[PDB]
Amino acid sequence: APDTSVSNKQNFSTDVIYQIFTDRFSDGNPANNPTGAAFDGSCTNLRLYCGGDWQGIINKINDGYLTGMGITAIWISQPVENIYSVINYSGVNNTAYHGYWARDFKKTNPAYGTMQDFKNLIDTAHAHNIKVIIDFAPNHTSPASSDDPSFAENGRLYDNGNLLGGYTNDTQNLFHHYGGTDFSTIENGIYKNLYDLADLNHNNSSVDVYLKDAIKMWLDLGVDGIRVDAVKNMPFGWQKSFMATINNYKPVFTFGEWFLGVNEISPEYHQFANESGMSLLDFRFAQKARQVFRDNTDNMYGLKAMLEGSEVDYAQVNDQVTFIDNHDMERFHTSNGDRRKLEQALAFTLTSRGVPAIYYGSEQYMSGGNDPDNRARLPSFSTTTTAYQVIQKLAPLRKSNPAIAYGSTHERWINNDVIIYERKFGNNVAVVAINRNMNTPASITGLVTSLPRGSYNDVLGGILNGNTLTVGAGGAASNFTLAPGGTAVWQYTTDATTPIIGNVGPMMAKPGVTITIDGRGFGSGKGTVYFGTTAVTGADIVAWEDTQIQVKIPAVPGGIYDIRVANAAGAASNIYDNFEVLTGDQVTVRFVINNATTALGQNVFLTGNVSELGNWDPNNAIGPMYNQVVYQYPTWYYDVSVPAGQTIEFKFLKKQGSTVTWEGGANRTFTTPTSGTATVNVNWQP
Amino acid sequence: APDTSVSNKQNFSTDVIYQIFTDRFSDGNPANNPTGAAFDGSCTNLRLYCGGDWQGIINKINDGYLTGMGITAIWISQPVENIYSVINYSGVNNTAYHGYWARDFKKTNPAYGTMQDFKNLIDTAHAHNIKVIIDFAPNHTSPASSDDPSFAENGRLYDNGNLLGGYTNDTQNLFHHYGGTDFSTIENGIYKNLYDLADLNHNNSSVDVYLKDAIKMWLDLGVDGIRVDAVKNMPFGWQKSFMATINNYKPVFTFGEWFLGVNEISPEYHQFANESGMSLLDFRFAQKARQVFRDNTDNMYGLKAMLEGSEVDYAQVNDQVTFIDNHDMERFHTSNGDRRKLEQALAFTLTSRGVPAIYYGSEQYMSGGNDPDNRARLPSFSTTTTAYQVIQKLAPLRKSNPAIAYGSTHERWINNDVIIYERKFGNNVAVVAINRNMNTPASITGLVTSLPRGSYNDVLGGILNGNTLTVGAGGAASNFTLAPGGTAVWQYTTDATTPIIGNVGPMMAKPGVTITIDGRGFGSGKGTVYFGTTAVTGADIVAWEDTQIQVKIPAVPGGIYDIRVANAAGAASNIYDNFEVLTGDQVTVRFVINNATTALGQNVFLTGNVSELGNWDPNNAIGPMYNQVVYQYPTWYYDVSVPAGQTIEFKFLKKQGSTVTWEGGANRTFTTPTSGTATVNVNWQP
Ligand SMILES: [Ca+2]
Ligand SMILES: [Ca+2]
Ligand SMILES: [Ca+2]
Ligand SMILES: [Ca+2]
Repeated sequence: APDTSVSNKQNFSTDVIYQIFTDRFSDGNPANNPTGAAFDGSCTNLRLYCGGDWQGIINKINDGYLTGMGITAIWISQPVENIYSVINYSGVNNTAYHGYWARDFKKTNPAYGTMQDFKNLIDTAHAHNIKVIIDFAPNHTSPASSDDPSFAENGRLYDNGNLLGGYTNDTQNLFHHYGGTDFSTIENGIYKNLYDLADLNHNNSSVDVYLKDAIKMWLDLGVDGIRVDAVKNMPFGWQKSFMATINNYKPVFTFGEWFLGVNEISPEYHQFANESGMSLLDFRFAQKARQVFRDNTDNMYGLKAMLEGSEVDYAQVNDQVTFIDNHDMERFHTSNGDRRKLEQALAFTLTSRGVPAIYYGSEQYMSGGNDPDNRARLPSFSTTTTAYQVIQKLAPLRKSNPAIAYGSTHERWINNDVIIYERKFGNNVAVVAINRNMNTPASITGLVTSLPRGSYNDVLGGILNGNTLTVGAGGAASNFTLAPGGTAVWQYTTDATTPIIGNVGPMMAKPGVTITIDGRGFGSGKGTVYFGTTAVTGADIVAWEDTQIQVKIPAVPGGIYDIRVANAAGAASNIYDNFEVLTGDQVTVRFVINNATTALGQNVFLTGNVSELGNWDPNNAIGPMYNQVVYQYPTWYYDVSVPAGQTIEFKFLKKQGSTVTWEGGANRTFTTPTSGTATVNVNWQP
Repeated sequence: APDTSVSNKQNFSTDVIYQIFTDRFSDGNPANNPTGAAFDGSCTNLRLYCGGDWQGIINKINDGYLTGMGITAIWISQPVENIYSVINYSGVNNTAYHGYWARDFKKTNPAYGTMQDFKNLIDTAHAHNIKVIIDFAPNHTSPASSDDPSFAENGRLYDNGNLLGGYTNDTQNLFHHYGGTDFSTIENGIYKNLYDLADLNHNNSSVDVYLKDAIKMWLDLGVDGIRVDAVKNMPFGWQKSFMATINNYKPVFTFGEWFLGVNEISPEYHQFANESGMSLLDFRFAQKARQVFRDNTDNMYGLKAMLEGSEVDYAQVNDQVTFIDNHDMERFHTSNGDRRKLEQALAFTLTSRGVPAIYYGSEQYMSGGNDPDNRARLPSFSTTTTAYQVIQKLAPLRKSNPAIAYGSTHERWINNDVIIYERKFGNNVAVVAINRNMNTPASITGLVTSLPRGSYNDVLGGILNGNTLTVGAGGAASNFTLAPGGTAVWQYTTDATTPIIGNVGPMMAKPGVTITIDGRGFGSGKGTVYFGTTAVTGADIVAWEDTQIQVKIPAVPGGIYDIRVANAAGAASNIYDNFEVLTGDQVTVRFVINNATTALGQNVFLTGNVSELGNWDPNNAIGPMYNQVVYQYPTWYYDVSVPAGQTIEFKFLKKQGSTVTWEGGANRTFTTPTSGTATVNVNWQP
């Protein structure tokens, strides 16, 4: 199938995502509305249910509101049954309208609809070439107090109607009982509770296989993507085994949320995007875009430095989901803010690298502060606002122009208030110019681009005061004045002759799984795919066409590989690196070591004989291990995804800067479980 | 040995070349000075001999003039015996002071010195870590008139004293007798005479073998590079077999001259640098730098465009020889012009990509218009000019900082008078900021860089009004003012842990010859070099160390290959592409096809069964063939380098853009000569 079909569940850079808070979009079925104190039909108390549901989304796909905008993916609230309690916090009544307070991960929330309504949503979205991403929040169930079992539903967890357990009298230890986080430490934020939400214990084997069984059910119902909540607050080792479960089963595009504040650049965040198996909501993009286009706290050089810097820091930049606001932020549009700011920031996001997500109601210029004020019911389904029109004009270009979908980003002209950049993939190019100064025109002189000679019409049709670009010989453009607030988009597409890989999905799986490689210039005839120097041809290539090949991962040793495609004539593509071949299916084992005394700046690490443990290399060793909440120093512990059903060999080590201290003695050995979890508890061998 | 060694004859990116017109530099021995009408000791007549010689260059290496400047390579006039005539040209006497009127390519020009003075120069140069490049002008011999055998020495050619022939009564056709070129076409400028110079006929086997034996004896005398003259005026097919002779014998850095005018970009120019086996004097760079830094006919956005554009148009941009003037241009410094322009431009060339060449006397602010005026005698050997100090401070950076010698180039801040660019290679960085406005300061706000946080002295020590850089978090620099005419250079070096390939020389050779791969992070233990998927290891790696590996080309099919290095631990480098492995030793064959009538822009091409002929791919066929000068349409002809001593199968084809019309019949066959040339004259087969 082409890279652009709705059947491509693995990669979304040709898509534009519309993020829907289901309750606040459209009430298509009033009979499923909550009653009593849980409901507010006027939606003036934004913490109660307003009545929006899956029938309401179906109605707006059908009548052309969503498809007229060029949206090709919908991202909806978590679909799982939530608690029914109306919780009064400080006088304010609160409900699970948002879908984050789960009680049964195997049933739907009846206010949004029945399992048949969910199937109908999948089927009419797909019939309209719209992909469906669901939230999934496996960190916790719902508000609970172990001291007061009468509060809310005591965080109880059910399994398709069957009670597994509650927070008070938790003898199975389905939950963590360490108190609440003060967010001081990543370890602290993982094993202690977020606010009052009952924290699931992923080291309990029943919780581990339940969550993994529940996600396969939703994959079986046909979802196309997963947004997982609170990625910074679950064990990274357990999340990599959860990603291995979905990738070795039915790989779909998965991304997480790790919040980043205004000038925060976090190494851990980048590491997570690069090694977890999932990508991330690009907060670095969103915060710098708001500084330059909304708040005016940085200028175009900051924007340039973020575009340039993030193409290198994210190993797979085309998998990051970009945005300019979402339910975790004040809406971009303010009351005293010029609407042209929002229209330019949406044109910047729609033509930039990654996977663009538009928060519902942006095209109707909704404003509002933080939660819950950024979640009002959307006020109009007007199809004639300028903002609706810029998305309608730009969002189809991600399917039609591979430079917008996959291309590199190159700044061609800049000053404090103007950036014009070029996106390029093979022979396909898009050029966009934006003047964020609403008062001053900009004189553009000396612009050169990769466009062939011609008179390019602005894809936005002058609605954001863009103009035609006249390109002469050698990509040189005739000089022009960019209007105050001006934004124009110019483009050119042709066939690629060379194989060029634009995106690969999934990026981590065991031998035998089918991977999807997307690009241009692969040719009609089946060629060769290289994982390192291993060539796979013939029957292992399950599908081959010009924009997409689907191929089975060969039986190579675990580790990370470069991928390269050679068309049938022997011409090879660019390298797409950092693919991780797993040793096999994964399980997460807690490693605990006692009496591992350390100096200031010295920490304990784990390494062993399988790629998942870094293949005996101290620079790739697992850790630093934790030592405050579940166990305390000199006991250190860590949850690690490791191959299932195998005897691994391993050793602990201490690292202080360049100095490695291996424990003495024979290598340790352990036979991992085939499913569930396990704990190894050992003592430092001098 | 390390990449920066004087023994690295293959790659010169770490070097600074000083271009010397031997006769206009230093007369170290007056006894070899020409007498009478041929000589002018005051050097006021710039067309006569002034006395400069090889002994004088030895004196300036020994008294510390050249070595104090930091120069590491010297490029001198053609060393070959020239004609002795004083030629008149409208009452203006002219001599061969410039070395361009060769008589015998196996002897020295005695005004420059003896074979023993030449060996002494090589040895004094190498003792003081200076490489020696010679001009080589194989296109012609000297001024000749076939009508008047008494003019000049009638272009006579000798072979080590034995007369081979002259231009009048050239019974063995040593020369072209087609009349003179009007430069209308590439073909016209190749086979007709340039001005009045007797044009050598490289299709003659005696001329062909003579020139290739002549170059090999200069390589045997120890020369480290070759600049070949009039590269646009000799057959590409003959020049490629010449390059293969050098590269399959004793590969040294060789580059040619193909003149480009202001704003002239020639695709045949780029094709030649990318496919001939030699690189080129970077006229594209030189012309744009003069427009920005001297003449003010473009600004910093044009410089940016040249810099970004040429990085993709030259397949190996690190092999191009950059400069701001030379013997074919008016001198950069203008009489009573601002010296700061010349010092700025020198600093720009010295820190940009490629191999920088400084024309002698630039550091003494020599001014002069076109030939002979751009070659007066150097007026001073002063070591304290600001221009001498700029070269002295910046030339060593190409040896010490690999970001200067091999790095990528990236604009970080720009407006029409200021550019600040970064060079980057691994974690080594250099950033240089140039304000070309001599009267206005510039406030640099928003400079983001890859420098580690810290303060950085200007390496020029403030001589061109530079300043200290304070880099804070994330490479963001504190606001500062760039003075009028301010140029500052700031750098950071650290050792590289992963292998990075910065340059490969030679780029075209048969199996079995040793190539030199230069870069950083290779490690001290042998690893692997891949030519495609063919891993070369062990005894085939002649030498390995962290900055340089020497390895023998494996016995792979002729074609072009990607090179990659994997160090002893398996971390692989970047790909260095476009390496050509030849099928074997090369001979030039002239292919002639008669009765090949074509349509509106339909042309005749050649392809066949060896890589040198495109391996039967019509998109890679040799041509369009020629049909004006040596043979006339519908007879077409071309001179093609092909593997020597083997049977080739070939066929002609016509291409109407995308339509290929092939000859009918069976494939043609020819067994190529082992040396010398051959001619295949055939008729079109339907
Ligand atoms: Ca409803
Ligand atoms: Ca948690
Ligand atoms: Ca002399
Ligand atoms: Ca010629």
